[PDB]
This record gives sequence, structure tokens and C-alpha cells, in this order.
Amino acid sequence: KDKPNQLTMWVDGDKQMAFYKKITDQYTKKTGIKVKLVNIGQNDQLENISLDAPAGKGPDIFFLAHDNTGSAYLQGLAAEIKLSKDELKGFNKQALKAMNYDNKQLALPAIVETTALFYNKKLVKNAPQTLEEVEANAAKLTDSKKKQYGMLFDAKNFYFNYPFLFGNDDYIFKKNGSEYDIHQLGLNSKHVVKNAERLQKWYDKGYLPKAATHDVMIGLFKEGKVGQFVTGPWNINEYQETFGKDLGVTTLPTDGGKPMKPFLGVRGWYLSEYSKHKYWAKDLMLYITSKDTLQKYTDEMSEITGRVDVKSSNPNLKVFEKQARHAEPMPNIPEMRQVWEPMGNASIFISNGKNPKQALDEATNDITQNIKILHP
Amino acid sequence: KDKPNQLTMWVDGDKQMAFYKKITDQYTKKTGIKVKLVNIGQNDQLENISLDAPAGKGPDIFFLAHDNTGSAYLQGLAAEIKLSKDELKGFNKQALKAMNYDNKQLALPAIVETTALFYNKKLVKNAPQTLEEVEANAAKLTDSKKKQYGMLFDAKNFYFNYPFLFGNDDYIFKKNGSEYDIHQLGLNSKHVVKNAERLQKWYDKGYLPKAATHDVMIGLFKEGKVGQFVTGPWNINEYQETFGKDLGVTTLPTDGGKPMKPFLGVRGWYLSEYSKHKYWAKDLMLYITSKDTLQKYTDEMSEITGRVDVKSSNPNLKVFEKQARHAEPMPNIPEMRQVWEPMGNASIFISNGKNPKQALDEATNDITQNIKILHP
Ligand SMILES: OC[C@H]1O[C@H](O[C@H]2[C@H](O)[C@@H](O)[C@@H](O)O[C@@H]2CO)[C@H](O)[C@@H](O)[C@@H]1O
Ligand SMILES: OC[C@H]1O[C@H](O[C@H]2[C@H](O)[C@@H](O)[C@@H](O)O[C@@H]2CO)[C@H](O)[C@@H](O)[C@@H]1O
Ligand SMILES: [Cl-]
Ligand SMILES: [Cl-]
Ligand SMILES: [Cl-]
Ligand SMILES: [K+]
Ligand SMILES: [K+]
Ligand SMILES: [K+]
Ligand SMILES: [K+]
Repeated sequence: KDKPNQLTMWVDGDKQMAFYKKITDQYTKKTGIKVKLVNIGQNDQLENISLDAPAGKGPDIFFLAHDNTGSAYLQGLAAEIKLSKDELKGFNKQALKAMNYDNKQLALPAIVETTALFYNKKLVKNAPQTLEEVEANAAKLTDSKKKQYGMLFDAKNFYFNYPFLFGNDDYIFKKNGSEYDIHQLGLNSKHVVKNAERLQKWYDKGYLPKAATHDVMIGLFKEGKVGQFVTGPWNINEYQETFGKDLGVTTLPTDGGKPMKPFLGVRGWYLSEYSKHKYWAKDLMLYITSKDTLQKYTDEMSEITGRVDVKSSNPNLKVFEKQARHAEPMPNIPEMRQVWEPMGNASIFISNGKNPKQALDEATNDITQNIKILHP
Repeated sequence: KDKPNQLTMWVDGDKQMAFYKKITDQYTKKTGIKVKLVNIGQNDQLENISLDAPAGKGPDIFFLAHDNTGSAYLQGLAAEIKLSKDELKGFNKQALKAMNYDNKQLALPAIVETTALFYNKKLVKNAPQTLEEVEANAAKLTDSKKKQYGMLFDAKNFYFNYPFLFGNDDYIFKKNGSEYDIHQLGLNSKHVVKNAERLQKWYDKGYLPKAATHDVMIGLFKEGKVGQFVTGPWNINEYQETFGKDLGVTTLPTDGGKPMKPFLGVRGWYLSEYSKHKYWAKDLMLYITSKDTLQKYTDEMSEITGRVDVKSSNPNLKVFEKQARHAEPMPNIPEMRQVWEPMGNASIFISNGKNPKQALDEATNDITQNIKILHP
């Protein structure tokens, strides 16, 4: 079980590749094992590996968005990684779960992302602690013609409205332990339906504009016409550039005392079943996911990582670090793919005045029949 | 006209880069000019070039989807390319137009794509020539709960329903010659409303299922439950493997005696304004888009190219070659980004029974509104 001469890794982008080269160069000085890096987009790595791995041209470790976890495993491409408690130490717990399928840890998280609550201090001086407070700010600051809104988020997209519709006891697929049951949908629960009725109420009160897309909301927020905006960290720098000290960022507030959890997206390192040096591949994977490495990663890339012990020096990103510890993984199973469009359609219908129970009942029916078609 | 030591090109993906190293290895033997290839995905190239070009570290030529032509030019990143009549010979005419902005040719088309009409010969023996017989096939082969449909396409998505809604004299943005006028929209013209009513009638007659997504439609077609399916060429191998000689492929039919024209998508090579060797970059661009190079390309990649003198050996792809010469470029201006979601929403509403004139009137007003906010 001694060292091989080389280990290959599939990195997502030229930017990350340049960063992991530096890191792996140090790995080579420490261990003597050379590391070959290949730039393959994460969106193309799963298809590519299914072809290259069986022919001996695949990598020892590769990189994917966590929602591909079940599919990667089911195809016999992603191998189980057995880890020590000491090796798991410092990793975001829900991030690990996001990369766990059939009760097996299939990857280590490198990058995590969620939404958070941005606010314009010139319009909202204090960080909203409750949803009732966010609503109160919506009521005060929303002006009809002036394009001024107290509260915005892309409520027609399930990704964004998720935390406003699903509480801790609600679910998409029922979890009978770690196993999502694909035949038990919670999309049309009494509680989700009530939250969806509230969402429609926000549309009825004029708090959420029907015509605006997520990109319009971004523009409006930058223009200084929006008090509160729930979105991802993608435009942090330009929001900081535009607002300076007036840019506020906070975690999602509590909803009736229970804290809101946005979707958690995770991207990270998988072990190839076709790797012939699984011990050392794992060793390299741990080295590139160490506190040291991922701290340098957050410093140099301004992204939140899968390590809770990594600390950005940007207080705005510190908020997303916290939010990442209080979030819910997008189900990592293939059937989750069937959920997005019907819930998106339901959300569009809700915004247009459709009875929310009917909208969600129809989405649930549609998801059920689509899963059967694509996954007998 | 005196050669540089090296030329740099940004390629979209590892697979394409492997193909262009071989071509450029030959280029270097002919000219003596070294070529450096870097793998940067086309969705990341504008942003990357925006930052690297000014620092003297950008490429000589880069690769984008034609939809970014206007933006690339407005930011002073893409340079005009002066071309001979003989240098233009063999290029798909609409593909060139897709890459032409402010009356300037800004790129040469490498890859093109449109939808076409697939049909299962066990259900539909002959290639349908007219929309009227597409419908007749729909009336005859659509059966309630056997999940059998004579006709399918993702009518909720504007990219797919476009040819069914817009005829030759209809338009998104009015073309005052070659340049689009962002303030004159045609999305709600009488003729388009009329086609939208026809589309609603296909939902009312049960020809198009409301619950199905594109991915479901793909599944149903592969199960042998669908007579006719309008979609792109992306799964052509899977369909061939499944049906063999029973896979029919034809161009979109005539509608009222006129050719239905789907959207044309083009991807290709732009010339960086920051290149210090524009003459020779142009030379390299012409070499990598020659009949010889693109013929080799279609052979190894199974993609349709921007050259009409390139012929695939696959008869199913020959159909796509022809379709690409009878298509309409997606408007290549930034304002087109505001069009997609509102038209998608209107299509969804139409599928749900909303009055099509209202649906399209609201989309039009929303687009007008969103364009003003994002481009003031
Ligand atoms: O349309 C459904 C779509 O939603 C999610 O995509 C997110 C993405 O994760 C974020 O990075 C950001 O761009 O917002 C997107 C909104 O769609 C799912 O992750 C994706 O799988 C799904 O198709
Ligand atoms: O958001 C809509 C989207 O429409 C077009 O995208 C097409 C794409 O060109 C095809 O390759 C295929 O995958 O269908 C896509 C839509 O489902 C536009 O190209 C794109 O700009 C636009 O965002
Ligand atoms: Cl509350
Ligand atoms: Cl000439
Ligand atoms: Cl006809
Ligand atoms: K944003
Ligand atoms: K689906
Ligand atoms: K397809
Ligand atoms: K938009």
C-alpha cells in the first residue's frame, strides 16, 4: 500500500486549476508523489469519467456538484471514502451529508453555497431578526411606481423560495434515516401550502413584483431601490463596491421562532472506482481539503468552503459561513432533477393568483408521474 | 504582415482543445507560428478576457456563443474582422449574421445548432412535409393513458416553441436593416397571437402534455411512445442506437406553405481587441475554420459546423446541416436576455389556459420594463 509515482486530479476551471497546482506542488515535496491536473468543467466530468475511467485514462480524484452524488455512485464511478473521526473533524456536517448516499461517504466538500439576507443600510438600518420584521420593512419601504421595494427575492424559482416554503418538519422527499424515499413527497403538505398562501399574500400586497426576474432584482438592489434582498454570494464584491459600509448582510431570520434554512449546495472531491491507488488518492484529497488549503482557498477566491474552521477575513462572507452551517442540502438523488421545473411552474402559477393548494397538488402529481417515466 | 513568435487561443473544453492542438500543430508547420491553447469554458471566457486582456495576458482569439456578440463588442473586447469575399466563401450566411453587430463582422462561426423533426417510423412512416400533417399525425396517434403522443416538443420553453409562433414576417426585435431596435417588440403581434392560440388548441386537444418536461419527452420518445419529436441534435446517437433504421429525421415542415425556421445558435472565434497581431490571428482563425478543419471536426465531434461545404457522413446530421441554412439567429444583443423568462412564463400560462393575447401582451410589457431597468 506504498506510494505511487503519480496521482491525477480533474479540476473545475483554469482558475481553480492554477490554485490547486500551487497546493499540489507542496504535496509533491511532502510525499514525493507527482500530481497531474486536468481542466474539466464539473458539468462535463461525470460523462467524461464514465468513458475514460474504464479505459484507464480517468483520474484518481474528480470534482462534482453534490446533486450528482447518487448518479455518480449508481453508475459505479464514485467509490466510498472511509474516514476517521479525526479526518472528518472541521468539515461542515450538512455538507458531508450532501455527499453521502446509500449510507456511504462519497466525497469531501470543498465549496459550499447558500443564500443570505442582504440589506441596504440607508433604507434598513438594522439586521432583520424575524420574518415578521422583514415583512414590516416590506410594508414601509415598498412604493408602487418608484420601483422601491422593501423585500425581494426571485420567488418564482424554487431554489430561492425554498426557505420561505419549507420549515424544519417539512420535506421534499421523506428521509427514512439518510435514505430519501422517492415515493413520499412533502411538496404539498398542509404547512407548505400555508407558507405558499403567505407567499401569494406578498404578491397580493405588492411586495414582490411579478414582472421582475432575478437579474432585474440585482439591478434594482444596486440602484439603491431595495431594502432587503435574499440572494447568493455571487455579487458580493460589486455590492460592496456600490454600497461600502451601507451594505448589510445577515443570516436568514427566524420564522415563527424556527430559523430559516436555505438550500445548501456543495461541490467537492470524489474518489474514482477506477483509481488504483485509492489510499493515496484519499491522502491527497485530505491534503487539498485541509484547513490550511481551504483557508488559502477562501482568501484567494472569496468563496465559502466545506471547512467550518476556515475563516474569511471579509465580515460579509463570515455571514455566509454561518449560513452554511444552518442550511439544508438539496437532495443528492437523481429523482431530485424531476422536482425543479414542476415546483418552478407551481411558483409561477402562485405568483399569478392560482390557488396555492391546487398548484402544489398539481406539481406533486406531475413530479410523481415524471419520476415513474424517467425512473421506473 | 510580419509574423509573431506565438499566438494564443482560448478553447471551449478539453475535448475541443485536443482537437485544435492537432490542427494547430499543423498550422505551426505551415507558418512557423507557435500556438498556445488554454481551456476556458465559453461561459467564462468574456469575464476572464475582460480582466486578462488589458493586462497583456489575454488571447489573440477566443470562443463565445453568438448571443454575447453585442456585449463583447460594447465592452471593447471583440475586434471587427475584415474579410474578403473569397474568405467568406463557404460560411453559413445566417451564422455570419449571428456574429455581426453594429454592421461589423465580429466572429467566424465554428459550430451551429438548431432543432429538427425526429420521427419514429413504426408510428409515422413518412417524413411529414407540412404542419398540417404533423397535426394529422397528432390526431391519429395521440392516445390518452397509453402515454402515446403523435407530436411532442417542449412548448413551455420559448427556445422550442419559437418556430411554431414566429413566421418569416414576425419578429422579436424589429430589424431596421441589420441592427435590432430594442424598443420595437413583435412578441405580441396579431400573427404571433394567432399561432399562440393554435398552440393552446394543441394543449386543449391533448396533443401536448402539460406535466412533461423536455427530459420526460426524451424518455417517452425513446420508449417508442411518440410519433414526432422536435428537438436538437444532442441525443442523436442514443436515438440511433435505440431505433436504428426506424429513426426518421427531417427538417421542420412548412406552415401555410412557408418554411418553419427554428432558432439558430452559433459558437465561434472572436478576435481580441487586445491582440498585438491581428493580421496573423485572423490568419489562424481562417485556418481553424477552413473546410478541411471543420470537415475533420464534424467527423470527430458529430456536430454541425458554420461551413455549408462541410458534409457529415451521418445522414441524420445532414438533416441538421440543411436545417441550419434555413434558420433564424437568436438576436445577438444584450437586451435579448430579458426576453427569455417572460416568454417562458407566457408559454407556461398559455399551457395552463391563459388567453394568449393577454399572456403575450403582459410578457411584452414586462420585457419593455425589464429592458429599461437593466439598460437605462
Ligand atoms: O432551475 C432549477 C435549478 O436550480 C438550481 O440552480 C441554482 C444554482 O445551484 C445556483 O448556483 C444559482 O445559480 O441559482 C440556480 C437557480 O436555478 C439547482 O442547483 C439546479 O440543479 C436546478 O436545475
Ligand atoms: O434561458 C433560455 C435560454 O434559451 C436558449 O438556450 C437553449 C440552448 O441554446 C440550447 O442548447 C438548448 O440546451 O436549449 C436551451 C434552453 O433550454 C438560449 O441560448 C439562452 O441564451 C437562454 O438563456
Ligand atoms: Cl417571525
Ligand atoms: Cl472583396
Ligand atoms: Cl401546413
Ligand atoms: K446576486
Ligand atoms: K424532469
Ligand atoms: K433531445
Ligand atoms: K432578465
